[PDB]
Amino acid sequence: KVYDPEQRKRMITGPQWWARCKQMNVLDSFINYYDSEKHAENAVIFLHGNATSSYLWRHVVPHIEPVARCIIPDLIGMGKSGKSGNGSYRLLDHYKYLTAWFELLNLPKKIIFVGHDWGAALAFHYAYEHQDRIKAIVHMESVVDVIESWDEWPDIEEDIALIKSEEGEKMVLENNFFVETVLPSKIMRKLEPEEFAAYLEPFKEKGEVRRPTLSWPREIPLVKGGKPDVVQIVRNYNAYLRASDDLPKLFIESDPGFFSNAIVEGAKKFPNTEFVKVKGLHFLQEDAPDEMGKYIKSFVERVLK
Repeated sequence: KVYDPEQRKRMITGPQWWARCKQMNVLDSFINYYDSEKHAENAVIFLHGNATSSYLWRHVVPHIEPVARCIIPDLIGMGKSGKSGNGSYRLLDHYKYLTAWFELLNLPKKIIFVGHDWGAALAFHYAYEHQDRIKAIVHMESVVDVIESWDEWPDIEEDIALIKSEEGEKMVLENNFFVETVLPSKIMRKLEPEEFAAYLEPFKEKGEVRRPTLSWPREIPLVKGGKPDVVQIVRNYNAYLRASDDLPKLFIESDPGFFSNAIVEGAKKFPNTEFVKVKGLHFLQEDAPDEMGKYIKSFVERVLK
């Protein structure tokens, strides 16, 4: 892992990105977000997932802004957003706040979603419960289905067992496992110090402020061992999507990826999926942002014509 030579030239630091955001109160808290505003007959909502924030998409978004309004939130208790009122950050806690925030955005009827990780989960579940509000869905390293077996997955079974135990609190709240260990480990390049600090910033202090990054993984839809409600949520939106022939989709494969191999075949069962591949591990936006924006822009444009 080395620095890209020309990366400092173009680096957007967290504060430079925070300066380009705005806030909006949502129920009893608030949501920090980026919004390109223009071309609002359409909207593309970019959803980060665990460990990260809207900052993740900062070099991806410029490619698509020309063709459509882009909107990128910091998920509740992440990035520079407000905390959850009850201090709980499960998927449906996240859905609650996000759905409430959409109401305030002046979105079109048909929305374009772009999701990564649990951002994809959130996307897929909004789709399921608003099947008349979706124009297209792009996903990557996503929670496509429940899990029956670890076979095609990277060796994280024991990491997951541990996270589900009382050990997870030590990993994440004391030791910040997802920012300090998983994050840099799952980018091919090395992040600029300023870039890594903008990911740390939210979760710089020890303890409970780090909760969101521990809660997400505990949602994991394992048939044997998972929370049965999230297992139902996923299973439900998985069947919907399997049947969703007239819903144009895009899958961005990550190569070698982190669990792109695990989920690709699940992705294949969603009809109307265009398949592209880029270089990366789990957090591909930091290894192929432009290849990524290009593929996305192309897709969005084909889906508006």
